[PDB]
Amino acid sequence: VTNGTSTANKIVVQALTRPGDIVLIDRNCHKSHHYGLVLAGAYPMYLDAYPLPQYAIYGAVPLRTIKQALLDLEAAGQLHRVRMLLLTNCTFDGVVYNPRRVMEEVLAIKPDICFLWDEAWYAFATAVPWARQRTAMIAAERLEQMLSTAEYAEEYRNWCASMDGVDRSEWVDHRLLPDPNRARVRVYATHSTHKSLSALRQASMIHVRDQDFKALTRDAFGEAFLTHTSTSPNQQLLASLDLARRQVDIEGFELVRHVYNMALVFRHRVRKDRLISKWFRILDESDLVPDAFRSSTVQVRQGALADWNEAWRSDQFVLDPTRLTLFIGATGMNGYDFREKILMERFGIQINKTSINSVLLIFTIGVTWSSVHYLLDVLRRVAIDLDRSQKAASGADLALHRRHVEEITQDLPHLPDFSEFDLAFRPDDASSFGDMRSAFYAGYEEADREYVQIGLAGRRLAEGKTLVSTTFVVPYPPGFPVLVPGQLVSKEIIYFLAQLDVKEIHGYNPDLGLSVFTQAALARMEAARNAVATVGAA
Amino acid sequence: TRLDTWNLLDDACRHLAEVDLAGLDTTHDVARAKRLMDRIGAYERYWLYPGAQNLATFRAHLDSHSTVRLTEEVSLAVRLLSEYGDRTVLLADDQFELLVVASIEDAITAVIRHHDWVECAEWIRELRMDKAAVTWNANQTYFVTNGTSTANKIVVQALTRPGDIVLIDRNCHKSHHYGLVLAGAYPMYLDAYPLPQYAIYGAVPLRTIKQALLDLEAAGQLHRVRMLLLTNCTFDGVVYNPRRVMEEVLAIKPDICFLWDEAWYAFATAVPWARQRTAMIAAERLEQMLSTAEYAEEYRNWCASMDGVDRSEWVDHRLLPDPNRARVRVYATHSTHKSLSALRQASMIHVRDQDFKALTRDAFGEAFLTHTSTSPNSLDLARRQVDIEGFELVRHVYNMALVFRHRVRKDRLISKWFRILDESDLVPDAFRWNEAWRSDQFVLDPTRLTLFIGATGMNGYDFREKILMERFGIQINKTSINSVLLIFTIGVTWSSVHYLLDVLRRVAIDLDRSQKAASGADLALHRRHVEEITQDLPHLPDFSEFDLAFRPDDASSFGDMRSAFYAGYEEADREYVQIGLAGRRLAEGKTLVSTTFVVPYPPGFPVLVPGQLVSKEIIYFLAQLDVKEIHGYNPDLGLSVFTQAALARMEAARNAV
Amino acid sequence: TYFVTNGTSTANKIVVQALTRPGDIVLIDRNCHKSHHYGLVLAGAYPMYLDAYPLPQYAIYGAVPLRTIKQALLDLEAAGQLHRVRMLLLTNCTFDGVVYNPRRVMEEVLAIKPDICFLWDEAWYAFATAVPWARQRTAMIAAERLEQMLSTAEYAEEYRNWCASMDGVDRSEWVDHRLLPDPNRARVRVYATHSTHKSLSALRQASMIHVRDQDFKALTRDAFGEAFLTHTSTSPNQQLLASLDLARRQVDIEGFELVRHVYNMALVFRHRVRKDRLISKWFRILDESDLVPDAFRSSTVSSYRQVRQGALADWNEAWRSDQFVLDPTRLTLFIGATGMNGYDFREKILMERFGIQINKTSINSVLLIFTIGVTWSSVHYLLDVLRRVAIDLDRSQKAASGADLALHRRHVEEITQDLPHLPDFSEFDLAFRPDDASSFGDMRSAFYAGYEEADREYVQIGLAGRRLAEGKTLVSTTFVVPYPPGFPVLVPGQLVSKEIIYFLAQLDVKEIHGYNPDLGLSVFTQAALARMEAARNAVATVGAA
Repeated sequence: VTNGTSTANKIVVQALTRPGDIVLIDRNCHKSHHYGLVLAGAYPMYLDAYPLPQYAIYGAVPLRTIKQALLDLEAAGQLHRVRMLLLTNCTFDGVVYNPRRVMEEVLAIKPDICFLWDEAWYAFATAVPWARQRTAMIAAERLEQMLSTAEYAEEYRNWCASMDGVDRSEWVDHRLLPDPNRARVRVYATHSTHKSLSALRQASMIHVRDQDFKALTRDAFGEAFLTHTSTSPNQQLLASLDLARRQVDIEGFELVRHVYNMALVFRHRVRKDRLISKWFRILDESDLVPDAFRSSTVQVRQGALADWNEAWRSDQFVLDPTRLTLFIGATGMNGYDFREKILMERFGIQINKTSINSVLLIFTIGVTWSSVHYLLDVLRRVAIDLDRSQKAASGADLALHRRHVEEITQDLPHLPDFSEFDLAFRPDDASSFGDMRSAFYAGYEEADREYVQIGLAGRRLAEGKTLVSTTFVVPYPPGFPVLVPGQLVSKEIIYFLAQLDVKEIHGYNPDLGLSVFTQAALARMEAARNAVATVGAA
Repeated sequence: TRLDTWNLLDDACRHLAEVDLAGLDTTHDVARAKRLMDRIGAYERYWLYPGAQNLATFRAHLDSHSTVRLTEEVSLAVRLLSEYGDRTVLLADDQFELLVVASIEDAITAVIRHHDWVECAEWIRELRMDKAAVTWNANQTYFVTNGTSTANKIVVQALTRPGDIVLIDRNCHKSHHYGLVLAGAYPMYLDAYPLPQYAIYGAVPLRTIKQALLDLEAAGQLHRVRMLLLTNCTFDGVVYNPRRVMEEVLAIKPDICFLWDEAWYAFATAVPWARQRTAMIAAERLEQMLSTAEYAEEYRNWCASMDGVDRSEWVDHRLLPDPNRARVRVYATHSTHKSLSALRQASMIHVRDQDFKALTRDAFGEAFLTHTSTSPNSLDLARRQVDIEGFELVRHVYNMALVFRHRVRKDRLISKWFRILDESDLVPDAFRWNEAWRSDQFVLDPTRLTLFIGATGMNGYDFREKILMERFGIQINKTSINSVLLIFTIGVTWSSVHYLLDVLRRVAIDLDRSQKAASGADLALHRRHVEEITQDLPHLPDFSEFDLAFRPDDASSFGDMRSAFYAGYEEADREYVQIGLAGRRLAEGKTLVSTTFVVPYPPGFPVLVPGQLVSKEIIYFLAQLDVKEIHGYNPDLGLSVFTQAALARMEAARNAV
Repeated sequence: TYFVTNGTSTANKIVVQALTRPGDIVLIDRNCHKSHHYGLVLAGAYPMYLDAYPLPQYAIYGAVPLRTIKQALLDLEAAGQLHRVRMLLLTNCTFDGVVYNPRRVMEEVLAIKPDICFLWDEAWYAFATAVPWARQRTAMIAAERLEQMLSTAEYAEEYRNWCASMDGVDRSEWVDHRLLPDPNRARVRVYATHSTHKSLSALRQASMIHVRDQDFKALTRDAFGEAFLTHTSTSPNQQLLASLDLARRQVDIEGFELVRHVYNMALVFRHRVRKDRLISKWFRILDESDLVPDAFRSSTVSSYRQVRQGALADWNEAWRSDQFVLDPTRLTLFIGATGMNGYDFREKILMERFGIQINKTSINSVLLIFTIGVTWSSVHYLLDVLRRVAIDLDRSQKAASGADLALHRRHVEEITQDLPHLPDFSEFDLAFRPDDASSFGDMRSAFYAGYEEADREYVQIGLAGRRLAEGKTLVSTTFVVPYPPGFPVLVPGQLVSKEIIYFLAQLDVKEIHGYNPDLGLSVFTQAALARMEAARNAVATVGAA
């Protein structure tokens, strides 16, 4: 695909989904994903990541949640609709999903679902040993091999005997194995081939591993590929290019490996340097993955080959070695300020994300031993000056410093979990998926929209006149849509929104208000939906 | 997993307390919690902290709603199980704690001490740039981008010129033999002392070097000799003492150049005694030594006795270099640590040469052009080395190699059938701590460990393939008739060491069980298997003289290896003879001469070289060698040997002048 | 195709060792990069040096005319030595930017020597994938077209009629005829070694040895693999490198966009440097009318009256049929009108490293190499530099009225109107020619014999002329590689003919490779040459006694 990664997602989504399907999409995923779901009419069921309040960031979505949501739709009898599980193989923070488990257990419930993995962030997995396993195409290969073996058929027989007499509603409490006969591995993935940012930022690939592609989806996939990218004489790229055993890049193997050994050297120095480690720390699976999701329990940098391998094989969540979250909370300085002033000169490492008390270091092919040594120099200078100003501290300066540390460490604000869709837009009132497309288009009716000040919105909730957002809201710090068309603005989301002083939030403006539905418009839309749900059923 | 069901029960009890404080119907969360305890209790009896008694007490608490009690107790229990487990080393019963269990051996999953007990052993317990160039040296450096073969070729071309004789270790690296082919120098092959017990070569004893120099002296070809080429820290791991060899050799030829291939001695830096052994430190000490007037007096005192004996008898004396004529022109090469990467780009050429500038600088810069791109040379090669030094991987793997051999010795199970050959075995007595590494010719590098396996009765290829099917990282790269060579490298990790120790323990267990099962003749057969490889082996084949077609003079042993190599390209002049026919053809009295190098998978050492006569011992060795991955020999087409017509032609042609 | 991790000269050494053994003659374009000559020292083959057609008005060397190659083969054929000839090493897309027509070169060479191997250094011809008609002049496409042609029956009939046309012509006169390779004997054994795009960048990493060899699987597979491991490593993953990547390596699709962008930037630069009248007043970009003598092309601009602008592709037949054409991404810029020397201009006026390059500075010209980093910004920057130079030259012309017109005329005439001779290859000394009639040299023996510190002596360049007139002939012991030519003007054992000493005497640069004005030109002592000639005579006797 000669266009940016979001075009590959558009292609596969349009090739697999039809309007009125349910797509289980993680809410943390970038706004471009949700906009694509608005297109094609798909109804998203939002899956909510486990929170990390102490960093005010989100992790992955536990497989527990994915199973529970699928089972919940199964109890509603709606499950037949479910056509996709859109996840991101590597989270922006770095949390790497273990795909083989996320697909075994999901295919236990829905034997014919399609998986889409956005792997744009998991770029260097081919350098890191034991990382390629957690990709979508290697997970799909291993799962397809497993499903073919007779030994697996015996394992599944014994597993069914183990679950025999367990109520299907209780499947969330037990691991699941995908029935070999019904389970159909239909995995997809998308990434960027080292695309140049700002200019010619078009590099992308669609990796397809789909047993039914040739029968059910070849035509739709080709048509979507032409629709998204304009038809041209050079149509070879869409149909029959099949470059699975092509585009060998031995030099690119040496470049990804140079960048991985660069990340290793940085991560080692930042820990062993006695100045830096006094104030700085790099977060680890012990810090960024709650231990409920890591069966393995009690040096990784030195050696660690064949001991820490198990964590990659069996854990739910691990850190990508190149997505280094630098904790700065002990510096008593907020991430936005630290990035803005200390790191203003910038360098090959992107440092493109800033949480309240941490900054995310993203190594890229533009790295060298001099970018590593520059960043380490910067860190060491900050450490030296913090030591100086700590030694100069009076008791009042000690109170100042310690509270500057406390305010970014102890009482951090609650992370707004997804509120359920408004009734006017849930097609089935028993289930939490929503007609987010119709809420998107219904939001442009300038007579149905209304503006309410954030301060007013809490009062309105107390009054009982429910608030429903007409539009996406995508604040910069989390970098994903906290609100979507037709989502109820629950009290916690109002309280979260109220703290942000950035006027420039996407989809919202504090000088103007929340773009919410008028009450009469909501009543009318609810009545219309109930009329449709009547005429459509009797 | 146990910890996963315990975390699910912790969740269930937390939500039980949530609902109870909310006042909704807890019967759903009560039912979930009861099912969770029922599932957990099927196996929780096999652990210590949250034993079946604590399950029973949580159940008792559960029957009464008691939500507050269990949303604290269960979460505290799971926090302890996560953070500590049974510490809150675990024993079993048919700092310490004792899992008293009637159902012994079910609780192998608990982790352990403790009717054959064979099954228990299997499950558990019985099993298992100015900043970067300041340190290593300051005198000289010359980074080579194509690896250590290329550094060898660069230095060879810089020094040796066509018509020069070089003394070269018979089993040095193939790149050396090819460098001599390329330069057109005549090798005189110094032959290393054998270990017939093990079918490995050790090293060239200094007496052989002095003998070759004095043979050249009698011949009158000594002036021709140009350089001495020896592989310090040979693949077997025997280590040359450079100071003694350089000191004695400079007595006979005060202007010979030394090239030390140290590419296998990567861990000299790791340990200080090894650092003394390095060629550069010996060159420094020798150069300082020669300046001192105290040494001038020592030399005068030595010469005042040595003028009573002839030069031909110097082989038995301890010689000393004449400080008025000795010129220390020593060189060295050191491969850097590269893991895969398809480059092997890094290399080094150290140079401590008093006359380099005057004579070899021009030809050294040209050798660089011929084999390398001079203009880029090399900061990249050096900057990462200081970071690897910052890691201290060499010190780490040296430490874990010592711990490995300690465990292999101390442990009674492994020691029964395995051992690590030491200086007592690999260094014959005739050549035999901080001072000892200074005081004798040969020592062993601790990181290149020969595992003796003779008690197993399996040859090294069979052992490697049968046992070490998967080697996480031990870099085993050689197999002998009764031993295998473990090359510790920066890559190897602690879990690779523990994997290898586990495999050794398991093989010891299998051999122990087989010994118990075996009786009479079958047991005798195992004894025979150990006896046949260990007790008797054919002696390593001696290097045979270069053919008279190639020896520039018939008195001396050096030969025109270049002409033999390139003359072997004429297909009409050299047939291929199968080695089973070779012995019969030799019995017919036809000569046999090899046209090609014969280099097996074990790096470097060529069995045959161009123009060397085939001899019965070499035929036997070639037949016996297990591995068939050999360069320059074809297992089915046979051995490429010169025609008698070609040999007669070249003999007659060289006879003229 | 095989991926060599260690640059282009490594690939050349690999193929030379795979194909040549000591004492084989190789025909080699003399002006090729010095690293090619050291490879022939190492391989022990004898070079027969082919000398390019001179362009003295630019002090540039062109390609080797194909008639030179036919004559050089038929010289050895008359000597009876031709059996030795093993290779024809030529550099496609020579640094100056002249581009060979490999198809015709192979056809006519295989007419004379039906089993020769060809090596093409294509490291300069990187952007031929962009240019719409340049691909056909790559060695690996010319070899495909030639192998197809050699297969057809129609070609067998054409050759029958061609040999009937030549019937009764002496083999010595085939230099004057257009030949065709006998489809029964000629065998396409072409090799090409091109640098990677990463290597094109100043850091040099990686290369590819393209192979189109009929007799690889039989005659050369083993030697090729052996030499591959000899020149890289004998370690795991070298074998993986030894694996082919011909139907693989489609990742260049992203690469193709970049090479086409670079080509479009080159076209834009050429059109804006020709149209813009400030720049065009002084600056010019040499074309096939300037850098290729008319004798080597049939396309003549003036002869066809219905002329076209030529920015557009109205000259597609030149690529197909001419001997020599210019790579459009290697643009020579003529600064003769300005009056500044090329080195002075490059070093002072621009110092442009943002995109493009000036690897070579000619006496009156500077070569512009469009690399993969060029962007619209880079070409507009370079054009702005040219424009400012033109404006200040116009200013100096206005001021030039007051007695400085003669200084401007003097500078211009001195650099462009007046030119020095370009020294063509002399001949090897008798001491180092194995056959006294032929011209190929035992250059390896001269290279090693040159290290005998008792056989070398130094002579000052001021004395060399009188030494030569005295009959005390001069023979160089080493390479000499002056910076401006960029190739060895002397090699071990080459006679320093009067024109070559006259060339060296002009150079101000003291740091020339292989030579030092403060010591002298290293030459063989007379007694050493006499001894070497006597040794050669002894060899020529015992080889026939």
